Amino acid sequence: GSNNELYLELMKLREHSDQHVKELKTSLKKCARETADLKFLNNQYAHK
Amino acid sequence: SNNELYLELMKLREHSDQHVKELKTSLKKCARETADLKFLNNQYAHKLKLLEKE
Repeated sequence: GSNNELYLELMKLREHSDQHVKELKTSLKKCARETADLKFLNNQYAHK
Repeated sequence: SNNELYLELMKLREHSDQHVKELKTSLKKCARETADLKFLNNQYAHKLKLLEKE
C-alpha cells in the first residue's frame, strides 16, 4: 500500500499541526480565564 | 482522485502552521497581562489590608 502510506503520512502531518492548534487554543482559553479571575479581583480591590 | 485529497491535506497543514504562529503570539501577550494583574492585585491586597489596620 504505497498509496496508503503517502495518505497516512500526510494525515499524520495534518493532524499533528491541528493538535498543536488545539493545544495552544486550550492554553489561550485557560490564560484568558485566569486574566478574567484576576481582573475581577482587581476591580473589587480598586473599588475601595 | 486521491491527488486532490493529498493536496487538500497539505493545504490544511500549512493553514494550521500559520494558525500556530498566531496563537503563540496571543498566548505570549496574555501571559504578560496575567503577570501584571497578579502583581497589581498583590499591591492592592496589601494596601487594603493596610487600611484595615487602624
